Amino acid sequence: SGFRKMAFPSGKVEGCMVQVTCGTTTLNGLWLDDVVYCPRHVICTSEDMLNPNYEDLLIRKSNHNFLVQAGNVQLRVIGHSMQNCVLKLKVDTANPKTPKYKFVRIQPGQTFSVLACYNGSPSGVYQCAMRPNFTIKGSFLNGSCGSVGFNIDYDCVSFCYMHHMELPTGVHAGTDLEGNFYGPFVDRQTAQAAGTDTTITVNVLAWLYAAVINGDRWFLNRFTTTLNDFNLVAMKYNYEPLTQDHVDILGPLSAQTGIAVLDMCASLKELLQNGMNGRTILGSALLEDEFTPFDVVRQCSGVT
Amino acid sequence: SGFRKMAFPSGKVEGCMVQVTCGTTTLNGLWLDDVVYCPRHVICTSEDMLNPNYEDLLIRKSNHNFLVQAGNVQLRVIGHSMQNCVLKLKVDTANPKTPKYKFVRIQPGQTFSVLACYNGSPSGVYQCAMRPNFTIKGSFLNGSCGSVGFNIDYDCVSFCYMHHMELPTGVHAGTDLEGNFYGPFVDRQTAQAAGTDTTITVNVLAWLYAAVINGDRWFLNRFTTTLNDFNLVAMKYNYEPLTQDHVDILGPLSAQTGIAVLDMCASLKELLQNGMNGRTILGSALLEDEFTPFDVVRQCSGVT
Ligand SMILES: CN(Cc1ccc(Cl)c(Cl)c1)c1ccc(S(N)(=O)=O)cn1
Ligand SMILES: CN(Cc1ccc(Cl)c(Cl)c1)c1ccc(S(N)(=O)=O)cn1
Repeated sequence: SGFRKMAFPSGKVEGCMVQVTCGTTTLNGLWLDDVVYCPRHVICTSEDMLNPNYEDLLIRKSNHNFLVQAGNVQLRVIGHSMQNCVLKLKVDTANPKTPKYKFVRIQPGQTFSVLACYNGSPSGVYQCAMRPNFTIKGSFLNGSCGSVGFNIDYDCVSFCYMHHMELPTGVHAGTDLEGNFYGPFVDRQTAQAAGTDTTITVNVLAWLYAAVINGDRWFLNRFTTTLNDFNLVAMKYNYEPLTQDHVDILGPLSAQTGIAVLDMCASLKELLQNGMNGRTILGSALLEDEFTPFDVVRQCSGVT
Repeated sequence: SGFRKMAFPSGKVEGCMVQVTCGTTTLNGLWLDDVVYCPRHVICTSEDMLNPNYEDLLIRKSNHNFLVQAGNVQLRVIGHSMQNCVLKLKVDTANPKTPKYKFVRIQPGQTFSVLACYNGSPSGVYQCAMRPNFTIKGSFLNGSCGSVGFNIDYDCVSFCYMHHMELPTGVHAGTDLEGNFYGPFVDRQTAQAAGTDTTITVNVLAWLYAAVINGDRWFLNRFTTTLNDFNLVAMKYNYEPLTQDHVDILGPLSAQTGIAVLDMCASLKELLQNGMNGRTILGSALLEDEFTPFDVVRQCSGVT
């Protein structure tokens, strides 16, 4: 028992992290097979980042201008291409540590692990969620660009995020591994305000189920509600609307705890309306929304 | 910027995790060089765990009774010995993935990463603290015993914890890699109540410094205090007494933010007395105590 914000074991991804330098910009790349994926802004200088013309900047760059270092061994770059906001550097050596992998684009409210890296070297691993406004709340210093987000299903790493920037507001934006930004963000040093950071209702409900399953029961009440009634309260509190699809996804946890999803919604409704009154749930004084229903089942069932 | 509860990258430790089976008990072992370390309770059956005589139980066990599996390959056990509460299984093969490593016994308030494992296979990684009552608040299901806690300094893994049990109260107890329990706990299914789970003051202060450094400034006040005055309030709130050693340890963060340690203590004092008033610090509604001053500097400086 006990419930922790758990990341995937990072080893399979550690074995893919390299350093990419172009001129005076160093950041991280992802080495899978004979391709290194990195943010295209690696080609950008100081004055370039205000309104960079990536096509024009890239013309001035040859394969030999991209310095790719794996540990303390240099990889030979035999090709480069820009796909959306990422560069693909073809190297002459397949990464011998390439895991089974996929590139997935995740939906807002889905969670993933980040392996924060500097100079192609891992600093730490943490779990976060794609926010409903398509930001993530990360831990990224200068040099962390090209750090990746991922999920693992047994031995298959699904890469879903590559870090590109911290926005003016101290929140983070990046791309899938096809180089498409999540949300409306662009790889340019400009005004980029995020939308409302709404709470991922279905995740809160999952986490309340985790709380029940690990003994924190105090917030269970005598009430029920309907989706429509609950959603009136969700709206008021900047919670994502709950859909029948979310109810279906919570079916497993509903079954286990024998608590109907709508009864848990009524518990969440009272918590929203009444607050915690100085009490805690799974060591938190706020309602946690970076566990998916799948995460709660995975952690409660001990999948490896 | 941004501040996350970050674990060490787990790869170096993933490469050390094996499965140990004795009779009908399966749990995890740590394979370093030609030794596998695992909880001694691996030899215990259903009725054994109420008051096991480990010396007597171990007499009935031979090397061939300890089944050690690394991935899906069996290791040959050429010796076994009990050291305190761990078994050391000598195998005929050095772990080719053995990292540089040390065994350290940590002090309460020190943090470490856990790699939660089942059947010698990694499920997830998370950061926790040795509590002042020598428990940890983990995420451990049946089969997770022998999962380890560790810190990394560059390429050296310092192993500090091996999981042995969840106590009646839903909190966790284990040993250093010499097999000595943290705190008064024993590897026996008996009444084992934990002491007061006090808050790690020096860690809270570190985390308030992290908050300032990443822009959450609202709790900074016009006041100062003394260690003695602060400690009167700490006592009242089940916070660990703050010592001059803790002040010295916070010197780096004091310097950076230009906020004196005693001024930050006065901020913490008001937060204790007044509460958060529904506000948050680094996305938390309670004062976080599982970051050490060293952790805050490491994360804020991007050590790999
Ligand atoms: C935190 N960070 C790096 C940084 C900033 C200031 C200093 Cl003093 C240092 Cl050492 C490093 C950035 C960099 C660009 C942007 S942006 N896209 O809004 O211009 C935001 N954040
Ligand atoms: C949570 N856990 C395993 C468990 C418990 C009950 C069930 Cl239903 C299942 Cl599936 C698994 C244990 C096991 C022993 C103890 S102790 N040392 O206090 O007796 C505490 N917790």
